[PDB]
This record gives sequence, structure tokens and C-alpha cells, in this order.
Amino acid sequence: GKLTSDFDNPRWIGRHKHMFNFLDVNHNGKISLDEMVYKASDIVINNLGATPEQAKRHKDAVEAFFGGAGMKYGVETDWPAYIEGWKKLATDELEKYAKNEPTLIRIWGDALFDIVDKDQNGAITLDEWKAYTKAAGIIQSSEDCEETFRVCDIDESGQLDVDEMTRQHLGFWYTMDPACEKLYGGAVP
Ligand SMILES: O=C1c2cc(-c3ccc(O)cc3)cc(Cc3ccccc3)c2C[C@@H]1Cc1ccc(O)cc1
Repeated sequence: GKLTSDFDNPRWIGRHKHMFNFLDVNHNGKISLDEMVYKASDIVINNLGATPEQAKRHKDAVEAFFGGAGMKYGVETDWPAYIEGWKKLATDELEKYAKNEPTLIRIWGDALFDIVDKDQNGAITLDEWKAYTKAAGIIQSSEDCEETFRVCDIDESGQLDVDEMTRQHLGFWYTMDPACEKLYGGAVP
């Protein structure tokens, strides 16, 4: 694995700058925690049929995750404060990884996969991953969705679970692990 940060890597900055511009759908140069939690909850409730119990769990997880990057309700976060807050989020997540503490990215996955998995067993199929990532907009083509199941160590079903995805997300969002490249296909650089 890799438990060292790489915040000076221009491709780490560019990866999250891509995400920031993807999240700033109204081209305001700034995004709020209200917008992020709305987008997240809108997906699982209105596209994926989450129950109120599932949605509340998922809401607290998304709220914590983006809140870990310094975003707050009623506050607009511009790009400089965004990437600065994302360094603090990656640092806190890397401390949790090292302490074998439940990370914010795992807690979001567990809450999300309970919705995305129709059997609610913490493992999603390729069609279910295409359903979520296209509703979220983070992936547009079915080709990029298939790259996820190539990069990830899929089980024998074969489905993707939170254990494997948390491992991939460690290297993709936090440490720039070369083996975690193309986790979202070509949709996210
Ligand atoms: O990990 C994930 C991630 C990271 C970012 C991101 C990335 C970098 C940024 O700088 C900003 C936003 C953005 C997204 C899309 C999204 C944004 C806001 C509201 C709902 C979805 C997603 C999904 C996906 C959910 C997930 C979580 C854990 C799992 O185990 C499996 C799936």
C-alpha cells in the first residue's frame, strides 16, 4: 500500500481540480456543503430508491466526508480553500488508515453500497455501478464504468465491495498510487 501523502504532485492537484470543476455545475468558482449533500442525497433518494433510514445514514456520511475537507453549511468554498481543505482531509484519512480506524471514505461507501446493492450485502454489480456513477455524473460512459471493475479486485460473483473500493480510493483520492490509476476510467484524470 501507500500511507504517504503527495500533495505537491501536480496530478493530485489536477485530479481534485477536475472534481472541483465537476462539482461547480453553476460555474461560481465556489461550492458549498449544502450543494454537496443535496447532490448526494438527491441521487440515492430520487434515482436509487433509498429508504429514509438508508438516506439518513448516507447523508451523515457524505456530510462528514466533505466536512472533513473543511466545507461547511452556508459557506461557499473557493478553489484555494478547497484544495487546502482537501490536504487536511487526506491527512486525516491517512491517519485513520494507519490507526486501522474507520475512514470517512469507507463510512460513505458502506452507507452507499447498502443502497446501490439491491441485496443490501455490501457488494454491487457492474450494472449497479453504472447506475450510480451515471446518476452522479462522475462517470459518463459505460466504458469507463467497466474500467473500475478491471482495476478493482472483484470477488467471485463478481461484485465490488467497500473493502476493495476503500483500498482503491486510498490510492486514488489520497496518495496517488500508480496501481489505482483509471479507477473511474478516463472520466477522472
Ligand atoms: O468515492 C466516491 C466520490 C468522490 C467524489 C470527489 C472526489 C474528490 C473531490 O475532490 C471531490 C469529490 C465525488 C463523488 C461524486 C459525488 C459528489 C457529491 C455527492 C455525491 C457524489 C464520489 C462517489 C464515490 C462514492 C463512493 C464512496 C466510497 C466507496 O467505497 C464507493 C463509492
